[PDB]
Amino acid sequence: SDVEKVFSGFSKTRENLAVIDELLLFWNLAETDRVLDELEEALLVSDFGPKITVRIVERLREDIMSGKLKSGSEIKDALKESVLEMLAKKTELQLGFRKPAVIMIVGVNGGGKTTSLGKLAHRLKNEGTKVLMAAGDTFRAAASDQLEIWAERTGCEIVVAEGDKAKAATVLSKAVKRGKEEGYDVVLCDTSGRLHTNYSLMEELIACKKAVGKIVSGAPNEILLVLDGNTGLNMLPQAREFNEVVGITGLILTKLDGSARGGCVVSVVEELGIPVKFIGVGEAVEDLQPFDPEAFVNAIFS
Ligand SMILES: [Mg+2]
Repeated sequence: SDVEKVFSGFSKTRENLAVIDELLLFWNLAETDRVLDELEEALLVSDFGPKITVRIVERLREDIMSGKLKSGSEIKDALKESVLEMLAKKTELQLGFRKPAVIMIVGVNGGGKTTSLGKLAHRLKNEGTKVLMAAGDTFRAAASDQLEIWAERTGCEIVVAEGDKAKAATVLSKAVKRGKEEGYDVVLCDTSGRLHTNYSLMEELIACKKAVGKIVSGAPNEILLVLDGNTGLNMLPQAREFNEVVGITGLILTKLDGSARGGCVVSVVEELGIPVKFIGVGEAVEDLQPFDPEAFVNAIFS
């Protein structure tokens, strides 16, 4: 079920990568170079970036020439293993034991940042976690309102901004101070949503993590970057930017339901070394799924 969510999320990627099975029917030692040329094309087509594609393909070539892989089916399994190792190389939320844990959620418009926060709150509440929401998306009035609805839905308290021109850092500080005083397990912090990254946005995010750190030592525990999965490889420059400016601990890739760009998941993880912790594969609250690298590899290749 949970597992079969992901099978649908990447159904189109799986259909497209299936051409690899057909190609491998015609593999033999002599045909290795031509077969690998075609495998390379298929990976690129599904948004495996140039860097990982060459890495995967050349490792297969080596292992074929060395005699480690002696059949099409062995080659296909080595392909799956090579991808799994690029992925899994922790995807769970690392909240520790000190209370409160602090989670910031960041990302640009269209990525489902505020919505994912709501769905995460719903998930945490399910496991019996005491959650305070903090509406630090001060740029988007509609986000703050949406979050209040989410707070009502999930049964969380929410700290909201006073006014249309509140400082996010101020709202977050107030939230974490309160979470600490009132014995909350987790403070879930939203942050400002913009059309695209810019100097103001990053300055703002830096100010935010600095303020929460002032109140609780080590905060935030997690800074999760939410990305529209449909942007494929075009997400990498942006994730790279968030990471070197702010310091991201986990990715959430959304809107993935039905995608043909499954390769980008592997590409973004291996390039930046940040784990994908959740994937959004639907509009339902329970369509925010923790990421399972093995099931993903099976979903796109099998
Ligand atoms: Mg700094």
